[PDB]
Amino acid sequence: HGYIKEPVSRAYMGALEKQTMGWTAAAQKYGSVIDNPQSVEGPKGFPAAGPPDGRIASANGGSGQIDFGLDKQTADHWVKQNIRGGFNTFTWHYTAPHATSKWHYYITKKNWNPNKPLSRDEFELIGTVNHDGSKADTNLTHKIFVPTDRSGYHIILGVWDVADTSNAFYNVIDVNLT
Ligand SMILES: [Cu+]
Repeated sequence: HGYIKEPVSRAYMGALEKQTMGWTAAAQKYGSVIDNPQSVEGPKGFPAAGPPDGRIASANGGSGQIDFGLDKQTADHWVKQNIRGGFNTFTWHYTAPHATSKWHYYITKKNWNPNKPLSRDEFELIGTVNHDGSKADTNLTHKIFVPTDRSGYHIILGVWDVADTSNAFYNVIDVNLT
């Protein structure tokens, strides 16, 4: 269990807005993840397996831990944060830093549609971080190259695969590129 804390994942942004907008208004926007941003947990094996299209952002309800609120997708729904193309760091906060096989990061394609449910074929792999099966917190922060050939609203997906179970954690990040 854990989430991407910098940049702010959509799930963590939910937890943050619980504090500013209050429980009901935040949950109306994000669903029940606001209480448990660390629990966006689904099957591993992405992209050939894993959570189905339209259920990527919620990891198909976090294996029962959250609802499907994160799966909403419009151009205007989510809070974007600015990020510059090029090398960036992605830091996870772990409530339970399980043994880890890898992390893998994807970005939306130049021509993606921000008003449709997220699908695999809208993402491209941008970096993979191999791990030796030790705990996740032996490598908290990853340096990933974000493509420099696209701008505006994009989604970075980070995926954390657990070494010793069939699970992974899926955190989408809403960004305004350059
Ligand atoms: Cu966990």
